[PDB]
Amino acid sequence: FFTRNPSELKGKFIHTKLRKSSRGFGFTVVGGDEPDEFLQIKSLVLDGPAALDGKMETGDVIVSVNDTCVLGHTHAQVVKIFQSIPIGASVDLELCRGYPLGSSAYGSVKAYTNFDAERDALNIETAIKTKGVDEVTIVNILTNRSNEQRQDIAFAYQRRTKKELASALKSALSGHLETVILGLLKTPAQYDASELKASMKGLGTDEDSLIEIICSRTNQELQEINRVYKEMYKTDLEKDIISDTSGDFRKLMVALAKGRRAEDGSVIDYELIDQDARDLYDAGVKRKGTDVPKWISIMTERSVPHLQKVFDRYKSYSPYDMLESIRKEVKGDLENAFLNLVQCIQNKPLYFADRLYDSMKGKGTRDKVLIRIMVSRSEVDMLKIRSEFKRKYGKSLYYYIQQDTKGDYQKALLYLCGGDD
Ligand SMILES: [Ca+2]
Ligand SMILES: [Ca+2]
Ligand SMILES: [Ca+2]
Ligand SMILES: [Ca+2]
Ligand SMILES: [Ca+2]
Repeated sequence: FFTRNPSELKGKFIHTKLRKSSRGFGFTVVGGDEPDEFLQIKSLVLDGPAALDGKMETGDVIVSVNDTCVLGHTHAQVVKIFQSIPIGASVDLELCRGYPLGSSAYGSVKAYTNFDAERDALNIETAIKTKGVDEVTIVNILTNRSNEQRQDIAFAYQRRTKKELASALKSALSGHLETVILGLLKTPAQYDASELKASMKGLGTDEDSLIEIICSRTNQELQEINRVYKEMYKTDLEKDIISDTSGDFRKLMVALAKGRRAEDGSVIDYELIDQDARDLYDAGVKRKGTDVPKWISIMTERSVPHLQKVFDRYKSYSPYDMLESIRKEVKGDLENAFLNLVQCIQNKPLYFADRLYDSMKGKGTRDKVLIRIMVSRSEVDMLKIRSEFKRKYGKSLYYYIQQDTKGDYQKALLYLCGGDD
């Protein structure tokens, strides 16, 4: 939720006066790198003038600076206002508290307020070394902390025990719960990198997990995955994909994994929307056979908002929509990969909603899929996923998880879900 009107903000307003000392005002701001996004306080230098006043907290939307509304201004515009303020001069700040964090706007796992890593690290050490292992404590803490906070915990635990938190939990847990907790301990790039490497272990590759991660990850995410993957496994992600795929499926996976999709522009390119739609039709349903490289080219290179509009314009040319046309034109891992891709382009939270429903709908559970989605989307769009799930399937994601899983495993997943609908 965004609004550049102070008359449409719901939270509480806070007036504050700060003098810029030698180390700046003493706080870090975040947000504003988008068209419509707030500007919230990230961190406060506890020895700076910002933390001295005590009336500014993390998560406060900056409504105005020096009698000028900065709601809707970019990140570089309000940063130049505070830097032009010389040393010793005053700045006036109207803030607004009651909004989340922008980044984790639609996540289910939010940052824990009174965070104390040293207390968490001890409580987890006490849980580990309790006779019979206190799994409930380990689950209650780690699933109610942000991934950033779990990194501080693993650091504190290592300083205290001289042992890695991941190693200690590996030797204390087992089964599905172990997989959940160890996944939650990795950074998003680390977790995705490890999931990708696991999907390519052995001769037979898990094409379903490779497709899920490569198709759903963004340019920024894929950039970091590629960096961390070579860090961990001493090889480029691209080469491992080349080695474990072939044909057009390899072409599609290598192109997506580059994370070089065009970024969403400021102008809608209607002539190109229509030409790309026409090109997708001529290359498949219109003709005998399929021009797969043309599909791969358009669907990996255009920005997501662009491709959403070409798929609707594609309906003007083809009697089948893009999903139907994929099934009609192509088969196998290529078909699966295309289907997953344009699902992620049209509606990604719905795409995960269906993946979660598919993992639970039948006999047993596809735990590897369920766990990976609950872990990797808990701080991204879990709230949107839960909305699409409830709207389509009539009951909540929480309800299905509760039926399909049991034990501390279930409790961990339910925490990552974040509540009923
Ligand atoms: Ca136990
Ligand atoms: Ca073990
Ligand atoms: Ca393999
Ligand atoms: Ca055909
Ligand atoms: Ca089931």
